This record gives sequence, C-alpha cells and structure tokens, in this order.
Amino acid sequence: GDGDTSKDDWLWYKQPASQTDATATAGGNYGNPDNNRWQQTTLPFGNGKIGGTVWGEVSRERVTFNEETLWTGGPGSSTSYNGGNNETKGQNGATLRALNKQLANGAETVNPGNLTGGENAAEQGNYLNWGDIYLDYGFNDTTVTEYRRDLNLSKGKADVTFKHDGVTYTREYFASNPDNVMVARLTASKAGKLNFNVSMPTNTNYSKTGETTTVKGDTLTVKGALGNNGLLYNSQIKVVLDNGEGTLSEGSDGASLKVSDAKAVTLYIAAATDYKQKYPSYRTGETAAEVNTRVAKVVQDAANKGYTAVKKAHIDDHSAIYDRVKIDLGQSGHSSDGAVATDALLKAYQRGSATTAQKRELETLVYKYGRYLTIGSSRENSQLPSNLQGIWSVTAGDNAHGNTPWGSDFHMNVNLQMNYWPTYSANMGELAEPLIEYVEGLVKPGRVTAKVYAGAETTNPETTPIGEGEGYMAHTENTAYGWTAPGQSFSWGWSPAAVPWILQNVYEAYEYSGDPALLDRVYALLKEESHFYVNYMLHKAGSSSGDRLTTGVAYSPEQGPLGTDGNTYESSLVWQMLNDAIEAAKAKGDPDGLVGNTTDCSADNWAKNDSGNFTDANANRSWSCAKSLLKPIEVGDSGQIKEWYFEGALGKKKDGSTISGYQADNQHRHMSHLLGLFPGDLITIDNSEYMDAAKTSLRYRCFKGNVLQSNTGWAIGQRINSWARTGDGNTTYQLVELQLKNAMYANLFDYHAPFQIDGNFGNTSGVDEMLLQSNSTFTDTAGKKYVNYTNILPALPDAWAGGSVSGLVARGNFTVGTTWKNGKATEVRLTSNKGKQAAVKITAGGAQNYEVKNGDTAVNAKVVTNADGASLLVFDTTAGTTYTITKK
Ligand SMILES: [Ca+2]
Repeated sequence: GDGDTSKDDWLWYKQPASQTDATATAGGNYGNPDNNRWQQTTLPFGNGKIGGTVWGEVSRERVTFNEETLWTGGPGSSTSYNGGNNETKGQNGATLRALNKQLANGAETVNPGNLTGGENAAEQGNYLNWGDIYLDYGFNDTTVTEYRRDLNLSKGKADVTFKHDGVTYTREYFASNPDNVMVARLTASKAGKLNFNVSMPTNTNYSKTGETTTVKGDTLTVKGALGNNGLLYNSQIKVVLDNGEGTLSEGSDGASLKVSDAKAVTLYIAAATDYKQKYPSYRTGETAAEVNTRVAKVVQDAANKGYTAVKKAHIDDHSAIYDRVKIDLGQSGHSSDGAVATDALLKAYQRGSATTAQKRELETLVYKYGRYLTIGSSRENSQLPSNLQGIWSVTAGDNAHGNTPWGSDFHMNVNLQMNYWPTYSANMGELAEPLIEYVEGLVKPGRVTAKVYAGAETTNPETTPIGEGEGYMAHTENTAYGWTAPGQSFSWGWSPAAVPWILQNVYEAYEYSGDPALLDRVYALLKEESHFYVNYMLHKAGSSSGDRLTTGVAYSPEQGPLGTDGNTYESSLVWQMLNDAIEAAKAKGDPDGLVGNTTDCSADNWAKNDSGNFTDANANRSWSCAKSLLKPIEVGDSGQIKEWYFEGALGKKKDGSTISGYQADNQHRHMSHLLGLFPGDLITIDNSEYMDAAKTSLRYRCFKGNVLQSNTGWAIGQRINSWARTGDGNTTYQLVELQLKNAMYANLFDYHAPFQIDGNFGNTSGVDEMLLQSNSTFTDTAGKKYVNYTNILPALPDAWAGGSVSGLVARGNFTVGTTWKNGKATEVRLTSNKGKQAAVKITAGGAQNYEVKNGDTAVNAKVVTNADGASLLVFDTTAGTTYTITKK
C-alpha cells in the first residue's frame, strides 16, 4: 500500500493522455499528432538508465520506453569512424593558426569557414526512443468514471485508476535504481477481471539486424542489434501472477504474453545494450547471449525479492534524495479543498484566473519537477548524463539531424550546462557523477580533435593520464561516442570554449562538496584544458581587440561576424576556467607549480614562430599571468557589457559604424557575452560598475520598449538565472511567470518548442538563485576578501512576501534553510558540513541586524562591511553543526 499520500507532491489529471490538452506549439519533428501528444501529455519516470512515459489510456495502455545508451553512430557506423575529425580541414592546427595570424596582423574579421568536421550523419548518430510497452485490456467501451492519472514526485511513481463497468482497475509504475528494474503493478477490484495482452515493440523507424521477439514461460524477450552500428539491445518483461491466480499464456501473435482471469500482477521490466563509455570501441565486449543472461538476471533477482521489498527499496532511495529540499510559498496541492488538476492549473495560470495559492502551487511544482527529473535521468550509476530530453523520447531514426530534434543529444554550448545548474544548489550533488565521467570521457577522443584542429598532439595518448596530455578539444554537438569534432558548418558547429564551460559544472562538484577525491579529478581535467588554452589557443590580439590576450578566431552565438579576434563569450569562459584551475591547484598546494604570478607578465610572452612554437621558452605564461591578460569585460559607450572588443556603443564599432550581423532591435535571443554574470563570478553584485552594465545589457536584450518579453527553452532558463544574479527578484520572478505561461506543456515539460528538458533544470536553478547565492566575493573596507560567501535571499520577489525553504546547498558545503516574512528573513539555519569559515550576507534584512547561535549558545560572529554598506556575519564553524541566525 501507499499509505498516507496527502502530503505528497502530485502532477495529476482527470483524463488519459489522449484526452489531455496538447494544443501548445509542437515544434520541429513533432508534425505527427501522436508524437506531439506524447511530449505534451505523458508522465515521466526513470532510474537514471531506463525510463517510461505513461499515457494512462483506458483500454490500450501505453508506456513509452527508453534506455539511456540506445545510441546510433560511433564505431561500426562506418569503416573509418574518427569522431568526425577532418584532417583536410584542420591541417594539424595550420588552418586555425593562419586565421589567428590574419587577426593578429590587424584584420577585424576573417572567414573561419574551413574549421569544420562531422559530415557523416550516420557516424554522428543520435539518441533513439527504444519503443513502447503496450498493455491491451481489450475493453469494448472506453467509458469510465472515477478516472485519475498522476505522477507522485515524492514517491517516484506514476499511478492510474478508473472504474469500468463496475470494476476498479489500477496501475502503478516505477523504475528502481537499487534493483535496476522497472515495475508495473496492475490490479482489478474483482477476481478474474484482470485480462490483458503485454507487448514491447521496438520503435519501427530505426534500422535493425536480427531482431527477434520470443516468449518462454513467464518472460517476453525482444533482442537484436541496431542496423546503423551493431549495438546490441535486449529487453525483457517478466509477468508474475499474484498467488499463481490466473492464467499466463503466449499471445496468439507469438510476440506477446496474455494474462487471463487474474486479479493482480507484477511486471518486471529490464533492458540493456552492450554500450560502454570506453574509447575507441565503446562496447562491453559481451555477446548477445551474455547481454541476454544479464538482463534475465535483473528481472529474476527482482521477482525473487518480490513487489513489496522492491517498492520499499525504491521509495526509500528516491525519497532520500527528493525530500532533501522543502519549499513553502503558501501553495495549494492535490489534497487542498477545491484542488485542481495540473492541466487545469496551468490553464488558469495562463489565463490569469489562478488564485495566489494556485500560482504558488504551479511555481513550486515546476521547481520540484526539475529536481524530480534529475533523479529520473541522472543517477550516480548512470552511464551517461542527462541529454536534451533527459532520458525520455518517442522519436527515433538512424541519423543525426533526422527524426529526433537535435538528436536529443549532448548540446554542450548551454544546454548540457543548464541540465547541471540546479544539481548542487538543490542538494543532488551525487547526481552530477555521470557528467564528470562524461567530461573525463571527452579527453581521449578530444585529444584527436586537439591534434587535428589545434596542433596539440599527446604522445602515448592511451596511457597518458588525464591532466598530463597536451589538451582535449570538443564543440557543441556531442554524442555517446566521442563526437568531439566541430560540426559541418562553423557558425553552429565550432565552439571549443564549450569544454571550458562544461568544466565549470564539473568544478562545482568540488566547490559544493569539498571532497578531496573530486578535487583530484577536477584538477586533472582543468590542468590539461588550461595547458591546452595557454599553449595552443591564446594569442596576443591584433589591433581590433586592443591590448590583451584573446582566444583568436571566434563567433559569438548567434549574431555578428563569423570570426572576430576573440570575444567576450570566449574570454569570459577561459577567464573562469583559469580562475577555477588556479583554485583547484591552490587546494592541492600547487604541486605542479602552475599558478605562477603576474611578474614580467605581458601578452608579448605568447610570441610564436612560423611552426607555432614559443620563441621564448622561459617567459611567464603561468595561469595567473594568462588570466590577468584576458581583460574579458569592457563597458561600452551605451553603458553595456561589450560583446566584441571592437564595439563602441551597443551594436556599433568604435567609429560608429554597424556591427554587421548584429540584430538591430537589440533583442537577440542569445546573450553569449553575459556568461560572466551567470554562471560565472566575473560580474557580481559586489562590483557595481560591472553589474550596472550587465543590467543595461539585459534590459536591451529582454525588453521591447518597457515590456518584458517572453522566451522559451534554454533562453528563458538562462534569463531567469542571469536576472537572479542581479538581485532584481521582481524581474526574475516575472521571467518565471513567463516561462510557466509560454514554455510549459500540460505535463510540465519545458518547451522550446519542442520539449527540451534544459529549461526544466534552468527553472529549478533560477529559483535556487533567487533564494540563495554563493558564487561571489565580498571585500570589506579594510581590504579583506570573503570568497564564495553565503548570500541569503539575494533576489527575493515581492510576490513572495513570506515563505520558507530548507535543504539548499551553498558553496563551501553548507546546507541552508531560511524563513522570511514581510519580505525579510526571520531565520537562517546554516548547517556546516565541512567546517569551513562562515561568511553570511542577508540581502533581505541586512546581516548586521542579526546574531548567530549554536542552539542556546551564543556564537562569536564578527560583522564586516564594504564601501557600500553591505555587511557579512563571519564566524568559525564545525562540521556537523547547525547555526541559527535571527534578528537581534
Ligand atoms: Ca542518463
């Protein structure tokens, strides 16, 4: 039994998916109404590896099915797979070198069009919908009463119930991480009334070799190999009748199992491929028989444990993570008097008829869903991080840019980053593990790309540890198979700062934990990528970009000239990487002596000969020196953050002429030059000069006249987080409102359109950043610095006058709870998990007005103040202790 579910968080609906509103914009690849219905109406669950999306149909029930490693492309997709790298284009770095020389000699722009790769869509591949589980009850009439379908976010399961011709039928679905198995629990209220056919057809749109569907005893097996690349796949459904009551027989089609005259059944569903994240073969080495044996043991082991035990272990595991964070903004819920279904709730929110409690319900549900979706798509033992769709998809085809939008891939120039923005602050740090492994997984294939396009060759690349090579390069479109080449067209295909950027998400695993094992891993990654940038990528700018190091030829997605002499986007990212790398080094005592200093530090130190080697072997090219020479931020003549170093007024060059390709209405969708504001620490509340300029930049991008503009997907996700960092909670909240009104389907999937999970994760992160920030550095008037200080309620919306949150995490590894009333903090609970010095700003109240206690015991806390009158409480902590901060 479920017991008391009154306090659980539910998405819920009074009708099946087929009857649920799917009228929002469908987007590319969703012209088929059935596929569009899937993305707008079905309810997801997963264990980080396998996933389902539940339709809740009355008679022909459907659970769309996924496994995270079902990927076309990679080795075996051609006779020459090499991660997309094109030697003729790269010329071992010569192409890039010559373009940079043109810029260094004074060109304002160049044509970087030859910097491409990745031409074969069959080699690139994409993520596939595996297929579907169908449970066909064979009802003559679909007419029912007492229908409900729900997703219980608290217990990590989907439910369906209805009454048909006097009989109540129930369904429950979950995917257990501990037991690595999907469970469907099916009941009828009257004995003999549970009758259904179970099948598991693979998606009919990808090519296959040697697929069979067979029944033996209580188990249905579908197995074969992908036609595109020979990847082996195997799924099994084991049907277990309660008390042996009922009859189990082979379906008349020979491709299904028939349950007759039963009352209750448990289905155990498992699936696997022979994928392995192992360069260059990307296979386990198992035979089809071995995969089959492995999957069979999963379902048998689960059945042996039994439904009650498997369910208990699942709910314990799921809730252990899910229940870490609680948030109370005054929301209604499914147990409230006059509770409204989630689709009805969304509609009311859109129409402006939702009550305050209902608005808070939708806002907190969407927030919580981002956490839920992390648990479902990204577990410690996932083989791959969440992709553009987490793990959930209905579309499939063999080739990239085919039947599935953007291949449901790893899009590493904002999207994958966004997937891992709430992971730490929302107390799910362990769930970043597959991202860390993925980025480690880019090193071997990326060393090939680094050699081809930048001339950075690692000798003995197989045995040279991460950190000790010459560099690894990867771009926007990535896959399960080390597709680290740039894409076929420069504008969208080339973006080597994607690696620096994703390294930010990786380094945050250390920032938020203080875990020395993570420190070693992130340091190794940062060491080699910093080596790569310092030695191969950076150059002294030509006259168009002033006196600084830049990253050479660069595009600012997705406006302006194709190739300028660096830009704010790339310089902000490289600056942040070197900053993180220096911090990682310092935390280890700089054993490699790479931090250096700014003594005899000049962009002239980067001088190279015709072959691309430094002419001065002994010049200072240390991380500190390189970082100091980027000068990534310049405020322009419109008080804006410059996007290009040749910029004067907004969208203009210093001579007043047009920046060709700049979107003249100032409302370009990308804000690539603001990554230093979010996620970075280049532009923070502690630097008014830069922050005022960033706010000006944001206003031009986000407003048409005086009206704040809606956006969708990654763009709205980015804007929410960016505005949160400014401290303007009202504008930030207004963007959350716009996301909910204009970028959420009935099942609360974020849309671009089509469905893109990035914005779901971006929402959760954005709410976190409104309530807690921990990325900035405070400087008191005596000059003392407090790095990564805990900032309570930095961008609290006036719309949320009172509330509480518990279980957020701040950098330095502090768990944070806060309660507020009339727009001001009444309590902060700060749990020090690692014993680091506490430094606490209370934006909504002023920390100087508060005092710190350990239970009843007064804690010595110094008040420090900066030049603008902002204060911190500074105090020692001990790991394991919670400190309570209240008004004096
Ligand atoms: Ca996954």
